[PDB]
Amino acid sequence: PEMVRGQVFDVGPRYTNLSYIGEYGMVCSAYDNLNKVRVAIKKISPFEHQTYCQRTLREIKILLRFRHENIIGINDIIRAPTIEQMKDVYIVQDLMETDLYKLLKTQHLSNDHICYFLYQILRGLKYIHSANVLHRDLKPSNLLLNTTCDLKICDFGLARVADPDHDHTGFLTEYVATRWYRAPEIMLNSKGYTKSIDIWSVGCILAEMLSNRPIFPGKHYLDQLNHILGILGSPSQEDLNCIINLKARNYLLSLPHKNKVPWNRLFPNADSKALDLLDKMLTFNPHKRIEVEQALAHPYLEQYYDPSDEPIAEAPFLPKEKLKELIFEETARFQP
Ligand SMILES: N=[N+]=NC[C@H]1O[C@@H](n2c(SCC(=O)O)nc3c(N)ncnc32)[C@H](O)[C@@H]1O
Repeated sequence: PEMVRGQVFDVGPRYTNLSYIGEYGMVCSAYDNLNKVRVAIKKISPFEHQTYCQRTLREIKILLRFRHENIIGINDIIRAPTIEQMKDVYIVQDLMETDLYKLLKTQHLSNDHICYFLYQILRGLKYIHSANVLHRDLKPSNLLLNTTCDLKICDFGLARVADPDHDHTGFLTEYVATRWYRAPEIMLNSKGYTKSIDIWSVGCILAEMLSNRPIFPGKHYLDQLNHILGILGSPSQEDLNCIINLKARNYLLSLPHKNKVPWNRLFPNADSKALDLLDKMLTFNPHKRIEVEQALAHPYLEQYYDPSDEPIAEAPFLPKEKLKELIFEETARFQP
């Protein structure tokens, strides 16, 4: 068995000549002796913590059912032949050169690249929502790119089925997804069970593609909202009246009036069409926030918009021991 930086990689014999990439998991590249190409392989060791088992089952179940050019596929899954012997799971994927988080650390994107990246994000997200699934953790590091700038959404560990009938909750309720990309209703009255929470994160991603800096880099839970309101300004009477929870409404009413900051003042080099779509994704009221199919038809994406080339899903959509059993069952098709 080949090893890489301490831990081992029981991926032989089909996958050889491993190389570290990054890091209860770990990712390396490997040579696929069957297909004669180098691939990506991530090792997952989740079975002692149930929250890890949850993320693993969600990711595997969803990605095995999804097939889309802008969503990372699972080509293979390696694991022990029995439940007792299964400690680790290996997910094999197409090899990508980088991700958008790493690329934004050092590279200035041209408007052509920004436009092409955004189109691909929304084309993939269109498929996800057509399956009645919410990603719930979209961010630059979950967008993979290869050497010809093909983009694929990855990491579905927090994804769930949309449930807008049960989205309402109290003020300041606990949340899991990545802070800088959370919509304002998360901190006020929403469990994040509707499609609008993904669109907000994509808006945050567009803004970050425009300046190589996160637009709302909150340092803690409620600080996230202060950042969002410092740029969007105070919510209108109509948006406030849609918030019936008294604690959340009275918090917003307790704030001093704040003016909206113009997008063209924040991003003076940006294309005006990109800023118009930005505004519609980063809308405060989630019922007014643009949807993914509307975003694809925005003039900014006119060079690429082709609804017959933007396919949708055919088939839309517990303790540690059952989850490990279900992961074993879900991966049996690649045995062996
Ligand atoms: N895990 N982790 N972090 C370590 C590193 O993995 C990198 N990476 C992932 S990570 C997918 C996921 O997050 O599920 N997939 C791939 C892939 N197909 N090809 C190349 N690189 C990948 C990601 O760029 C980060 O640098």
